[PDB]
Amino acid sequence: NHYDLALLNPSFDSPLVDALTELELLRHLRLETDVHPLLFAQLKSIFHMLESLGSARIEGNHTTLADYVESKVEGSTDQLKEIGNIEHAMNFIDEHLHAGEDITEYFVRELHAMTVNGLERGAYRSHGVSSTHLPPEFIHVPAYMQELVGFMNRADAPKYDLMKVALAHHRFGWIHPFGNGNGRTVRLLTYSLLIKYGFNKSGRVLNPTAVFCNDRERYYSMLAEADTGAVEGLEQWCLYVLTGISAELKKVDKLSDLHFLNSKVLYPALEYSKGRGVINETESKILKRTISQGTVKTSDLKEVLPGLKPAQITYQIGKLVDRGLLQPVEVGSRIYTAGFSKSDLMRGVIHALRKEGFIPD
Amino acid sequence: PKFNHYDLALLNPSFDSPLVDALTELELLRHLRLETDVHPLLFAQLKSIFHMLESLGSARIEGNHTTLADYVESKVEGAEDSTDQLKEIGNIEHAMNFIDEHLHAGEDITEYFVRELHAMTVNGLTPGAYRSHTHLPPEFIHVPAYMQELVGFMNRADAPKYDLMKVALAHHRFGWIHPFGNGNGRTVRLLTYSLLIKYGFNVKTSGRVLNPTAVFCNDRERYYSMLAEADTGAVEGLEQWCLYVLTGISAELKKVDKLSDLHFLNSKVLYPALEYSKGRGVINETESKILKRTISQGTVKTSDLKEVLPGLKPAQITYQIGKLVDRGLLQPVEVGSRIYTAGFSKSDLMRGVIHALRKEGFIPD
Repeated sequence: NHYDLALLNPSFDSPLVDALTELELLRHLRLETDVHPLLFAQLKSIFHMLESLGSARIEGNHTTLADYVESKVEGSTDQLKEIGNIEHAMNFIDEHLHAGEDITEYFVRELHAMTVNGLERGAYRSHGVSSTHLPPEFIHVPAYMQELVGFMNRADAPKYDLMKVALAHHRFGWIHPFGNGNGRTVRLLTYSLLIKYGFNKSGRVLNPTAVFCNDRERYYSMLAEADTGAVEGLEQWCLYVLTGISAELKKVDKLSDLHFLNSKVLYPALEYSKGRGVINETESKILKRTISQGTVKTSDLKEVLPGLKPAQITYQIGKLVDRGLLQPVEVGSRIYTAGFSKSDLMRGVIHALRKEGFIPD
Repeated sequence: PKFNHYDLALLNPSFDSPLVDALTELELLRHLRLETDVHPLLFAQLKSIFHMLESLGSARIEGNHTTLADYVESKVEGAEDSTDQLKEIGNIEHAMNFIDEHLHAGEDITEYFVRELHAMTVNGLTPGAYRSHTHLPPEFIHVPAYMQELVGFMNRADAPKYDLMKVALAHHRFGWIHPFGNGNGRTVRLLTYSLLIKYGFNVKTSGRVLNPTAVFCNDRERYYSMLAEADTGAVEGLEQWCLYVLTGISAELKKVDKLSDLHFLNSKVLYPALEYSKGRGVINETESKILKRTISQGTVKTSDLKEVLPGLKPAQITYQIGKLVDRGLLQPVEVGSRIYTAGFSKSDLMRGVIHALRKEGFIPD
């Protein structure tokens, strides 16, 4: 323990306490949303894709949003699989914590195993360091991992939950537990800690990478100050992380407002899609009704398409479902919602999300 | 008894302290933007009812013996405050409305403001003038410099995290100074209500009542025990006084913020208060239907009950409204307007509201 892993204790006059209470406001926020949960579910799928892209690109991945979206909608390369690996790792974190299970040391192992060989067929490093910090000896690593896992799972006061997310993030990289994939794994572990401590009481997307994708140079420069183990360096790291998380939830919480989502994302997405000839005006009219009402039936469009014969309206619904633009709410249901996550409307949504300032590149 | 000097300053506890817990606990509620369906004009009537309770509570602490039933009977019926005791509660209630009308968030609390709080407190019973003359209060020659120091402390642009601690610190130092001859207890409660308004507890909420006397009125020996612990001036005794005040304020905010829910307020307070007047044969059938609409809608105009009273012409509706305005059950929104609200603070409905408030646990006695 060049430095013992312990909780911090700033004075009330410190800016660290300022950021801690700030981020505790957004955790206890009792404001629910008016967005349909079936539309938010597709928004969460899109932002899982954005995080997987961002995390891999931090490690020098060359794939872009166009190439990844193209490989997902319709239609293999090695740089693509590294990214789908992270996407499977986020669904796993979601399902695992939703099933009621906890962040155990083996769960962190399964987290690392998927990040490197997603959905295929874990152990710590048996070698050593390849800055001004020396990763500990490979025989010390299991002890550090056990010391860290027990640290995050201690029943400390919920006021310490967000300081824990910061301390665990640096301590993980300070240990360097695995051979490769530490950067991708520590970001997935931060995501699970964010979900565990209560940021998803189902109307907010969490983008931890967007905090570190912002500056990158400050990210690693703050890690160096924390490597010392001195109180000043660790406090400066927790301030960088917690304020970065605060600024991120500031942005994503706008998508919780139904007016902001419809007017600045969903409705422009169709206008983009219609401008590009992806949908005609009859398909735009039907899809506009879907975002308004949440869902739609064929028997609902008798008045929104009054010049169309009833058989023509039924043909239009079948065309939309086969293309995935409309998707059924339940297996075998004839009640449909918009298809934003797996259809060509995803490009229009990414376009609106890009212009509204949610997507770097 | 002896006067020991003690420096007025902000505390600085560590993150692991219980005081930081209460400080952040209160900061959740100072910044909770509770969206309400309650009409602001309707809430204005409930505002003065809670002014009634604090004024009676602040007066009863300092020896006033009039009961809640006696005070209600002086407002609804009769007219004014003939007894000097009655005037003691009426002075506070008037000063309560003054702070509401003349002090807003962020605005500065001047030394003349605190002096006017004292002048209204003892008006008709030296007013707005300092002492000319356990813990001994400082000599009267030092009171002016101590009050100028306290006002600059309350008005200093210190970080908004310090606002809630400033409420507790200023409350203790004021009584520790004892700047006036009489009415110091009545005044410091008015100053605490002023500080809560200045530090922005009425901004983001259309309807939130704050009863600071209710913190120090549930107990009393504890209120004085925690003050005597703080008169020492030690850092321990001050943090414990702040801890007692902050938790007590947040605990009262928890009880009172339910009244911002229109369904809870209507079902548990306002609609029962209606049937209480109906049960005593104060209102009749049509009058109850009218007042039911005003409660659900917030206000009412004669054209707003064409389908509530279909057999009546608009001129007959107006006669029915005038009967309710004569008895104070309906009140014009402002002078000379033909829009009305339920008179919960002037009519028989005040009695029903107090009963419902007692049943739901807002009034001790």
